[PDB]
Amino acid sequence: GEIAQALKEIAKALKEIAYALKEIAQALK
Amino acid sequence: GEIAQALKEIAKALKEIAYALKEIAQALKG
Amino acid sequence: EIAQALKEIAKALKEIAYALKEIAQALKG
Amino acid sequence: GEIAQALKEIAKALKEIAYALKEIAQALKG
Amino acid sequence: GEIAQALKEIAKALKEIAYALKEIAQALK
Repeated sequence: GEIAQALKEIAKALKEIAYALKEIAQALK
Repeated sequence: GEIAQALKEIAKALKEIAYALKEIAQALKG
Repeated sequence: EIAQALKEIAKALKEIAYALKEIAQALKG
Repeated sequence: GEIAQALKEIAKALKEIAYALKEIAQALKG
Repeated sequence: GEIAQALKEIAKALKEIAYALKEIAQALK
């Protein structure tokens, strides 16, 4: 239902956050 | 209901955090 | 308890999103 | 100026993250 | 289960954001 849908969007968001942070780490290194 | 709504707003917040962090990465790379 | 917790976490994350947008602006710049 | 702003916003962000994490810890213990 | 999992990954994400921002502050100083 609506909880499962919410959690799918949270998973998507978190994948992009992980990627963004990898690029920030690279820049700083 | 309340849990579904809370989690939808958390998803929205996290998408804006993803965007913010992509702009920070770009800024730091020049 | 979990409904309340999740509402506070949503609020917190909206403030964090705003803070990070201002940090991005400063760093651009 | 830009460096002062960056540092002020980083301090704010870190305080909100500390609070967020306290709520997550409590939720998971609940 | 799925809400607990989501919250664990959000906690991880936020710890990495905190670390990234501390390194940015240090760089700027």
